[PDB]
Parts: sequence; C-alpha cells; structure tokens
Amino acid sequence: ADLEDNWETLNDNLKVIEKADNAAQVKDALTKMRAAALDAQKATPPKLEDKSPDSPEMKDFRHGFDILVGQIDDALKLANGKVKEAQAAAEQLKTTIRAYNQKYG
Repeated sequence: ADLEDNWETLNDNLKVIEKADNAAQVKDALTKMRAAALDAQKATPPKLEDKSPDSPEMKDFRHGFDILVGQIDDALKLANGKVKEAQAAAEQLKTTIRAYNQKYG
C-alpha cells in the first residue's frame, strides 16, 4: 500500500504546508513530497503495459515525475524561511495534481 499511500502522502503533504505555520514543518512537509515523488516514479497502479505506452522509452513518464521534483525542488528551498511563498506555491502544486491527471488521463 505504498502507492495508494503516496497519493494520500502527496495530498497529506500539501496540507501540512498551508497548516505548517512554520518553515520547519515546510521542509518536513516538502521533504516527504520530493521523497514519495521519487518513489511514485515507478508508479503503475493501472499498469502502463495495458494502455498508451507513448514512445520516449517511457523516459517521458519519469521526466514528469523528475520534472515535478524540479518545481518542488526550488520550493523545498523556500522552505529551508519563505513559508507564505512555499504555502502559496502549495496551491500551485495542487494545480500540478490537475496537470498530473493529464498524465494519468
């Protein structure tokens, strides 16, 4: 249950931010994101061997997870004394979940 959990983790992560109230819980929050994000890389709950395989050696698949670690990477920096900046970005991350559905869609 590390896959169904990561989702709740990426989700339960963004909540600790807006509610972090302190830069300390922000690192800890995004620390768990960029962490499970690198784990969800090999994510395949629906099986990518039974739908659109794309073509980029699937590289384009991990790139979406690695690229994601790129925006979360710069935010992990704001964490880590820029909370409101990190928190506001959290709403940007919430939007990533939407663009991620275009990946999971």
